[PDB]
Amino acid sequence: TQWPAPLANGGKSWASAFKKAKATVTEMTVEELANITSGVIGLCSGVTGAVTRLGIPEFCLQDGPIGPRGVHGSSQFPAGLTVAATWDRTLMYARARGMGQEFHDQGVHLALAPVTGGPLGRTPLNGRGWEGTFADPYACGEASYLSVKGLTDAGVATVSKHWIAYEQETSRNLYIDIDGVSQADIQLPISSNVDDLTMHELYMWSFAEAVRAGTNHIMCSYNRINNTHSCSNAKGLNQLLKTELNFQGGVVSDWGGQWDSVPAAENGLDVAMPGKGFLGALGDFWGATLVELINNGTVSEDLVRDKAVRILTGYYYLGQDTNPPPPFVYNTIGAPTLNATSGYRNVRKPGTAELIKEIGSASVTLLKNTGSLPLKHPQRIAVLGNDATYNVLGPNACGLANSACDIDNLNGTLTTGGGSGSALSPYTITPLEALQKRAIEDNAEIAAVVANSNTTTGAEDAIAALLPDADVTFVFLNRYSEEGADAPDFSLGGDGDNLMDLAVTYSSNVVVVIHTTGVVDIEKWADNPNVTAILVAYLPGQEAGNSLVPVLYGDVAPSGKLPWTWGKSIDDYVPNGVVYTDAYSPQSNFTEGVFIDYRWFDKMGITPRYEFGFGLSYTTFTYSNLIVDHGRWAKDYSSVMETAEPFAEWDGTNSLYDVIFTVFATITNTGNLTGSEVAQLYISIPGDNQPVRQLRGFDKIKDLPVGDSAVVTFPIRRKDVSSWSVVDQLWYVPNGDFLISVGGSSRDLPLNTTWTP
Amino acid sequence: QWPAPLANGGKSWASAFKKAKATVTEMTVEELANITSGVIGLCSGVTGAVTRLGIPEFCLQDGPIGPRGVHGSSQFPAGLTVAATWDRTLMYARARGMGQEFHDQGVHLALAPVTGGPLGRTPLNGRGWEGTFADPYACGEASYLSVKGLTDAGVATVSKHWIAYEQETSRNLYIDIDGVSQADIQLPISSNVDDLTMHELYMWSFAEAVRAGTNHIMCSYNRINNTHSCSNAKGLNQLLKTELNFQGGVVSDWGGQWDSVPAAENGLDVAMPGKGFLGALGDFWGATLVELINNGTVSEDLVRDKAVRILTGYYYLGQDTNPPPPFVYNTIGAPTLNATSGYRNVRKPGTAELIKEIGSASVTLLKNTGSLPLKHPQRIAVLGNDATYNVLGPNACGLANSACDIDNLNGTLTTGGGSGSALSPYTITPLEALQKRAIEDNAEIAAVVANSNTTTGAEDAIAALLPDADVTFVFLNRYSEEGADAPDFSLGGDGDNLMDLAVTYSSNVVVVIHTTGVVDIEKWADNPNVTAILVAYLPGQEAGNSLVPVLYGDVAPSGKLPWTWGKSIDDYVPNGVVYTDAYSPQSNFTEGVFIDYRWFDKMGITPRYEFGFGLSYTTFTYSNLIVDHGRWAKDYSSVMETAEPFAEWDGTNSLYDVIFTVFATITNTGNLTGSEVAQLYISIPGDNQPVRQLRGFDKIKDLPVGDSAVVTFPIRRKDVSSWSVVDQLWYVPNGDFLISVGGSSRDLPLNTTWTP
Ligand SMILES: CC(=O)O[C@@]12CO[C@@H]1C[C@H](O)[C@@]1(C)C(=O)[C@H](O)C3=C(C)[C@@H](OC(=O)[C@H](O)[C@@H](NC(=O)c4ccccc4)c4ccccc4)C[C@@](O)([C@@H](OC(=O)c4ccccc4)[C@H]21)C3(C)C
Ligand SMILES: CC(=O)O[C@@]12CO[C@@H]1C[C@H](O)[C@@]1(C)C(=O)[C@H](O)C3=C(C)[C@@H](OC(=O)[C@H](O)[C@@H](NC(=O)c4ccccc4)c4ccccc4)C[C@@](O)([C@@H](OC(=O)c4ccccc4)[C@H]21)C3(C)C
Ligand SMILES: *[C@@H]1O[C@H](CO)[C@@H](O[C@@H]2O[C@H](CO)[C@@H](O)[C@H](O)[C@H]2NC(C)=O)[C@H](O)[C@H]1NC(C)=O
Ligand SMILES: *[C@@H]1O[C@H](CO)[C@@H](O[C@@H]2O[C@H](CO)[C@@H](O)[C@H](O)[C@H]2NC(C)=O)[C@H](O)[C@H]1NC(C)=O
Ligand SMILES: *[C@@H]1O[C@H](CO)[C@@H](O[C@@H]2O[C@H](CO)[C@@H](O)[C@H](O)[C@H]2NC(C)=O)[C@H](O)[C@H]1NC(C)=O
Ligand SMILES: *[C@@H]1O[C@H](CO)[C@@H](O[C@@H]2O[C@H](CO)[C@@H](O)[C@H](O)[C@H]2NC(C)=O)[C@H](O)[C@H]1NC(C)=O
Ligand SMILES: *[C@@H]1O[C@H](CO)[C@@H](O[C@@H]2O[C@H](CO)[C@@H](O)[C@H](O)[C@H]2NC(C)=O)[C@H](O)[C@H]1NC(C)=O
Ligand SMILES: CC(=O)N[C@H]1[C@H](O[C@@H]2[C@H](O)[C@@H](O)O[C@H](CO)[C@H]2O)O[C@H](CO)[C@@H](O)[C@@H]1O
Ligand SMILES: CC(=O)N[C@@H]1[C@@H](O)[C@H](O)[C@@H](CO)O[C@H]1O
Ligand SMILES: *[C@@H]1O[C@H](CO)[C@@H](O)[C@H](O)[C@H]1NC(C)=O
Ligand SMILES: *[C@@H]1O[C@H](CO)[C@@H](O)[C@H](O)[C@H]1NC(C)=O
Ligand SMILES: *[C@@H]1O[C@H](CO)[C@@H](O)[C@H](O)[C@H]1NC(C)=O
Ligand SMILES: O=C[C@H](O)[C@@H](O)[C@H](O)CO
Ligand SMILES: O=C[C@H](O)[C@@H](O)[C@H](O)CO
Repeated sequence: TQWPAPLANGGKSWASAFKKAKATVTEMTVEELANITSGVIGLCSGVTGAVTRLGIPEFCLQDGPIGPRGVHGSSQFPAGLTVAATWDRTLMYARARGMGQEFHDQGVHLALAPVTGGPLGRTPLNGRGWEGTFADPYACGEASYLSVKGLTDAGVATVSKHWIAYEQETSRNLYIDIDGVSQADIQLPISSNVDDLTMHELYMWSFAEAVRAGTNHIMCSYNRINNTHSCSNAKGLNQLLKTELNFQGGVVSDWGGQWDSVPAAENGLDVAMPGKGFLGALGDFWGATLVELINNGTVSEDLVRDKAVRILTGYYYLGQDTNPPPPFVYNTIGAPTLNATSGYRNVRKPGTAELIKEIGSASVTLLKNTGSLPLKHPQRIAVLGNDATYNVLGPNACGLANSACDIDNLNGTLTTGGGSGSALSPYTITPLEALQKRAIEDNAEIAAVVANSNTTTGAEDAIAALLPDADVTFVFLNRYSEEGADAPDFSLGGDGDNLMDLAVTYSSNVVVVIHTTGVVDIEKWADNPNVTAILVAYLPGQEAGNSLVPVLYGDVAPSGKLPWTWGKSIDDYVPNGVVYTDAYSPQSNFTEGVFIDYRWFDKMGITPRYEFGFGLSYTTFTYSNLIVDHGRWAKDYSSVMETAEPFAEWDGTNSLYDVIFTVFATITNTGNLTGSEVAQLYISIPGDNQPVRQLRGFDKIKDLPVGDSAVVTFPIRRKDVSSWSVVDQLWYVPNGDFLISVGGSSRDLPLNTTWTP
Repeated sequence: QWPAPLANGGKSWASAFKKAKATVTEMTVEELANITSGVIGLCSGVTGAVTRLGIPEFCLQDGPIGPRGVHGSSQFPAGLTVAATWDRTLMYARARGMGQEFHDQGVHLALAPVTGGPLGRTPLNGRGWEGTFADPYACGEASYLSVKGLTDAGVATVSKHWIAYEQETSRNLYIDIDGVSQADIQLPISSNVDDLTMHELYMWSFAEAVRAGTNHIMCSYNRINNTHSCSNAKGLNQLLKTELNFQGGVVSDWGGQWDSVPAAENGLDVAMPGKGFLGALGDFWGATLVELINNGTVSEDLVRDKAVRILTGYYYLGQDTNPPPPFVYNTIGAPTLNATSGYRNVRKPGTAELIKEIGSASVTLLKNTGSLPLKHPQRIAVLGNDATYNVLGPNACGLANSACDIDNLNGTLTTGGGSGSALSPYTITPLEALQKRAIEDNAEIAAVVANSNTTTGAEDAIAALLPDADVTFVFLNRYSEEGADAPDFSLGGDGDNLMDLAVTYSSNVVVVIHTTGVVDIEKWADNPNVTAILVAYLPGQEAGNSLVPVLYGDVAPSGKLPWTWGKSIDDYVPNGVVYTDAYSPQSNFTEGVFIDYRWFDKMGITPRYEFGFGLSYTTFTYSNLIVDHGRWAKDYSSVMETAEPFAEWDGTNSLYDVIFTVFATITNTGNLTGSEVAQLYISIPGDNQPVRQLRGFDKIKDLPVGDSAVVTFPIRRKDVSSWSVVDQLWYVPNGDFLISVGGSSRDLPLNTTWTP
């Protein structure tokens, strides 16, 4: 190609491990090479073939980004989306470390996690956006770094996903050939057509952080880029990833991401998954085929040895040889695809439940409050919505990927979304249970209508008879979405529209709580004065109720803020966010460039209902004394691995990630109660066609009492004030005035100053 | 798009600006239009008086070798000739001498020097000889010192010609005479120049002229991106008056103004020659400007700023407290001006000696197989009309040295043709000086100075004379002039046939060339009968006496070439001279910064003689290259400052600060004493950069055999900078800079690396 494959060298932290992988790979025969480099049958989502002669075992690759999927004896962690709404780096890390402990203890070698910027968030309808974090390169980047580090700090290799520009589910069109029908014969995958500036500034940003953390592996995506399959795109894999980001680890296909044998082998793919698993229905392009291609001379053997060095580097780095993971005991594929019995192991540790609850309490985001919260001691409480209670069939009734219950089933509290990113629950702590516990301590009465208000005989009349005398009425709403489809619009799931219409008819103190994978349409009720409060709780995992109720009653003040923009209409967002076509070669031209989510809204002067980084507290905060400390710089010492990203200011002993200055401000608690506050920093980088403002810092001040002040600090790296030059092929700091802005949301920025290089 | 910045006097003109501003505040509108446009008089241009306020007419006078068209002066060597000395002391002394003569003849404003237009995009440019080096850095230095020399005498300078004025062909000055108008035939050549080329190449020497304190700048005849230079708002209001912070006046060239209002809004200050020369060269201001101001289409405050700029120089040079004496010569000529001339002799003791010293220091030895220096030859032959006088007299060719007949034997080429020539009180011919020396040695000497192709018996004379000569000198010339480019490199007159004859009948031919530029000597340069070749450029009045001491070894040659001598015209920058009859003729400067040696170095072309080449009667060894990063210093001594933006500007900083110095050692490693010009080149890193760029020179005088001397090259911030088109400032790029020191642009035995 224009774009050859560089040999791994282990880079910074993996040098000893690389040396060991190389010795090992040097001893391997050609058939052994093809064994490790492709999937085999087993209990985990994927499993690499052993090298039995050299004592290298099968590796278990296991979903997913909330913790091991399809296993018992584990915990159901909150989604990436939930942890992002915390804006709390300490929780991002702790979440990942805790997940990591469960992956390791269940016997997993390679976790298929985290989601580090694919999907990032170009459409708010993406059915899997929830697995990610923030709709913003900088914040996604930070969360990715910590998610990768928490996982690797436990025993577990990571597979950061999905590289790259994987921004819609519709027409993702994975390769499958089952019962005589092949995707190849119907429609090729969505092609993301992305300019060079958009790729560096937007989509590669989080991956760069994931490498720096360093992820052991990267999963390539289902989409094509510029009409070439991501999994065999030489520019993407060989040049952008293995050269500019200097990635020393392995590229793993997504399951059905590999569409051909030879292009994938020359153009950057290291591991073909799932290979013989899943009946070979997702393609099985390597294995014996790859042996035959090497021996008949059409694929370089040395190219394939490199693939193996990259897979083994992880094994040796994480010490899986000298401290092997225990046996993986659960059948996670499911019968009749795999007929194999499951054992049982319990890996739930003390502390985990309390961590999941803490993330919940730290993320719930308060969007409207007219004075009804915090609750005092209300004596008569009504509760509406099947979201307040259990799945009528059991918390795990929807099966191994939380997606198999009937279209009209009452799924109960939405604690995670559908797909390969879900996990099972040992229990669900329901909002109704936790409210009732509180009602009981206050000698109060509480009643819930949890039926489908449209279809259950008597439900509407039960609601009308219950609500008028309630002191407060909680309505729980939800909006399930899942991998493999995008949401068609912002409509609430189930009967939620109906429930809202009945609620505001019969009560003047409606508190609304939404469990959701993404933005929903609340335009019909949001300005109704009967709705005194609105909170979004995202996807809380198993501790749904006990994390929400302390916030409602004021034991702690809400402190979560939105990790994406909540527009009034789907029409306000980036146009053509989801392309639907029956064309053989479907096309998505990313013509918006870097302008996604809030940058789109700010550029077009569109006012969202709730902006990026919005969230209320039970107190108020005053910002003061913006300082730009030009003397507070520091060499980037601490990364696990280094990129080779070029940049104008390079010399011998220099980095794109050096801190070039630090900025400070002060916040004062100006209300009547203690609260935490998420401070945000935005920079306006000069140049043509630049976003109005780009997030470049956040800092969460915890439990700031009434009248007290605290200083927030924002280290600014060289990259943070840089632009990608498409003409030179490098990062540079533009000349001009940069506006530095600090405050409580993307549109609530009382403090501003100018910085010039 | 580009508003006109008001003058403020800047650095050294503050007190003069204040006086200027005051006088102009009192002027009526008619007085404003009087001072800002040309009137009739004895000098090349004359501003109108403002007689109520006691401001006299100012005399603007040609040209860059001294006051043109006067008697009683000396003929100085041309720009080209002083450039070949590579000697800053002589660059300054020459200017200071010209200045003294300018002042003493009555000139307020000298139409001098030439400071980077023409710079040298074509080696055929008919007026390239008026300038100095085909190189921005060296032209820069020469420009600075020439301005300084002229201003230190009583004279205001008009540095010229701004800008990108790189061919005479289709220069197409404005003229309307006997009913035919240039405007109806052809617009001027349009120099289309990209932004980096303009900053890195063409503006360089003008920036130096600004810093030196030039009082004014003359806009050129060409257009730039299809807009006339004298009404180019990007050129005059932005590039010159903003980025270069120029506080003085912009004077039109004579016929350079094509309109009334665009010129007044876009940065012109002085319309010349106005009523002069029969108003034939347009007369767009004057009473027309008065009318434009009165009816409100031209702002009066705008015009007051023109007038301020003109008067600042008057007051700065103290021309009110010490006025020049009256100008007494008719330099325009009858019938255009019928006015009698008086007489003044301004030639001072020491000027003839200075003119001789520049010739001796500039003559450049290109080849020597062992015939030079002469010892005491007994039988000397001399060929060529270049060896003696113009058969009609040194000044027969008139006020611009350009009116003799195409076939006239003009004798020794001491200056070129045009507005930058000057009259001579005498010519010391090469033949007279050779004879004087022959007579000391008791020798015989005979000269064949007729036209060897056209005069009965010349060929047979040459054939009978040369076989018995111990040495044959052949004197060659190539005349060129303003208003035309040379069609090719061929020698003037009978020169080719002279050379064919000389090498047929003699095996010791020493060739001396007097020339405005590169010539074609391919047919003879490698003939072993030609034992030496020297180029003496345009030596002014002391042609013979400057040359003969060098030939006989009283002093070794020390001159080196100020431009590249390629083997063929095809080896230079393509499209150097565009020839078309198109109404809007175009010259696309696609070569960018790559002119003269930069072109040759980038295309892998070997010249016959490289830029900065010249032999000595001895040899030099270079050693011990030192880059002293500790030897830095603040820019303190400029007369005026620019406002050129640069990335490293803080409060109290300059683009002209010395950031480091380089040193090297030279050893005279031959058998005779000699002077050496050491040169420094720097390879600035980046995209499409020249291989090498001159960034210094230092001439060591008369180094004795076996002796060593240290050569010193201060390096300014601008000297290692690149212009960023994206950011619109100068920056020092990152990467490795190669620093090379040596005797020519292709003989660089020392090199080292500097990274910042
Ligand atoms: C297509 C697909 O994604 O399959 C995989 C198996 O590896 C893929 C990765 C994926 O993350 C995984 C494990 C999941 O976890 C998904 O959540 C997941 C899916 C999205 C789902 O896939 C779909 O709904 C497909 O659109 C659907 N596709 C089609 O029917 C189809 C067939 C031919 C041409 C074009 C399309 C399908 C349904 C059932 C079996 C295979 C394919 C299958 C699948 O059973 C799950 O699929 C299987 O368990 C399975 C696949 C093939 C053979 C036997 C079992 C699914 C679940 C768990 C429901
Ligand atoms: C055209 C031109 O450059 O004229 C000037 C006068 O100011 C100009 C500046 C220039 O430096 C100056 C003084 C010179 O010194 C030049 O060396 C110089 C010239 C270049 C020369 O001009 C030319 O040869 C022109 O190409 C020539 N041009 C044309 O004939 C012509 C006519 C109509 C349309 C287009 C072109 C010309 C000859 C004679 C008189 C006017 C113009 C005129 C001129 O006589 C000299 O011109 C005059 O003395 C003069 C001009 C106009 C009317 C009367 C006298 C010349 C000399 C001294 C010979
Ligand atoms: C290629 O991979 C397969 C599957 O991992 C290896 O076969 C397994 O070998 C292990 C020992 O490491 C046995 O306990 C399993 O029974 C085998 N599984 C099956 C399905 O046969 C196989 O040995 C590997 N081949 C090579 C050449 O190393
Ligand atoms: C309950 O969960 C089930 C899945 O476990 C949801 O049913 C899927 O809904 C999507 C819409 O997002 C459809 O595209 C699928 O066809 C449904 N799956 C099946 C197997 O039918 C269901 O919508 C959820 N219930 C509610 C009220 O939202
Ligand atoms: C405009 O300028 C002209 C020409 O310089 C001035 O006329 C001359 O005035 C001087 C004194 O400054 C006299 O000695 C000359 O006799 C005049 N010459 C001619 C040709 O008339 C004129 O005075 C100026 N106009 C103004 C308003 O100052
Ligand atoms: C002549 O035209 C060129 C070509 O447009 C001009 O160069 C541009 O200058 C501006 C600054 O004024 C830059 O932002 C552009 O990038 C330049 N383009 C190139 C290709 O160099 C130049 O300024 C014009 N010169 C004049 C005197 O008008
Ligand atoms: C002697 O000088 C005269 C000028 O005074 C030269 O004649 C001019 O030559 C150019 C070509 O270089 C012609 O375009 C002009 O038309 C000529 N001028 C006149 C007035 O006829 C002449 O060429 C010189 N003699 C030699 C031998 O070079
Ligand atoms: C620093 C430099 O040399 N830049 C280029 C310049 O072209 C400019 C520049 O890229 C920028 O401001 O955008 C304008 C408008 O598109 C563009 O013209 O000039 C030369 C042309 O001689 C480019 O090739 C340079 O690379
Ligand atoms: C200042 C100037 O002369 N010209 C432009 C200007 O439009 C732009 O704002 C600036 C950025 O600093 O750079 C140049 O591209
Ligand atoms: C608010 O609720 C009351 C019943 O409590 C009802 O009478 C009224 O119509 C409701 N208002 C709106 C705007 O829905
Ligand atoms: C100069 O005198 C001549 C007569 O020899 C005449 O033709 C011409 O017009 C006069 N010139 C001027 C400018 O008056
Ligand atoms: C050199 O000169 C001699 C006369 O001395 C002549 O015979 C010979 O042909 C000439 N050689 C060349 C190469 O012109
Ligand atoms: O894209 C889906 C998931 O991210 C991936 O982990 C595999 O498909 C295995 O289920
Ligand atoms: O361009 C020619 C000369 O440089 C200039 O000084 C004037 O034209 C006056 O003769």
